[PDB]
Amino acid sequence: MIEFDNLTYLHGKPQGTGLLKANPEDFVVVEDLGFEPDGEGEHILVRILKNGCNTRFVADALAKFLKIHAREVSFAGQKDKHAVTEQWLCARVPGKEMPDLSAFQLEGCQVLEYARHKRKLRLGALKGNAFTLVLREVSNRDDVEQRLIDICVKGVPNYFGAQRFGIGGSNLQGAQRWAQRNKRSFWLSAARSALFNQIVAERLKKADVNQVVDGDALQLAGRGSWFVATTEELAELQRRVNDKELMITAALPGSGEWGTQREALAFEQAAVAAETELQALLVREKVEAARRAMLLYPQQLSWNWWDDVTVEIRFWLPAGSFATSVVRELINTT
Repeated sequence: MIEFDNLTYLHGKPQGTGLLKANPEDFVVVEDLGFEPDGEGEHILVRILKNGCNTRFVADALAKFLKIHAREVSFAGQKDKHAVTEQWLCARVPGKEMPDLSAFQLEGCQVLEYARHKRKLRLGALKGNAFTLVLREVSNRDDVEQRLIDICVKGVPNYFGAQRFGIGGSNLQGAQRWAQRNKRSFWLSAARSALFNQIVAERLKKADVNQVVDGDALQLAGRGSWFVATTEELAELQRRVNDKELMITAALPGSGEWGTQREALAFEQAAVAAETELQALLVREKVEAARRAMLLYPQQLSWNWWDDVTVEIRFWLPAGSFATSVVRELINTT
């Protein structure tokens, strides 16, 4: 298996270093539901700024303040103390009164806004996240500037970041050992994600990383739907890919059809051909194969150098894409 650090670079490996997330204020994430609260219904959505604790800790304290059971507070995913997050929480409190959520106090947290909403927030349901990060001790400004320019144009690889593989690589290691419930889920997720990263690393070795081939699975920008390239539509499909209307995808292997056909499917199979044990694990466990865009086009990418060795970068990414995957193409952090 290709190691994370050896994953192919779109812009080539950076010619300089810096510091990411040196303090929580250098890494600010604003969650994006994709909608405004209904303004009615049995749930209270509450946007809380948090700095210095995890998502479960705040949700426990919100439960207690509302005098409801802990299970009645839900969110998108659990986020540690190492970044600043404006995170959405969701409390079931029947009726049509509004509790004074502005009087809820907890160290390092701020209640920002709240409103009723009809449906529960569930794990993984965000549209995306808007990031504000400060990269410090940047060794090569000229290199980072050019890379930012080139990212506007070409994007970055849409890799799963190191976080997906658990601390120390443990989730992938666990997958590899098992291929010979919370843990089960993390292991399967690591396995399929590692395979996706590998197929992208291989595809990036082609002369033209955005060349559409016959059988490719092309996804519409900004949603899940995808369809299969054919030879007679290729010049037209190529144009749409070049114009960032369509996204060439790579497999998340699993049971059923991976979704590519003909030459593209042969390529995806060959790219992970030695990984028969992880493939069989996923099939056995009925983890349906899926598609994921190969590239990532950070939205509203903006930046500002405060001096020759400090830059503040902003962008928005869809749910399931990583800020570290953008930063991997700017600076070396190992």
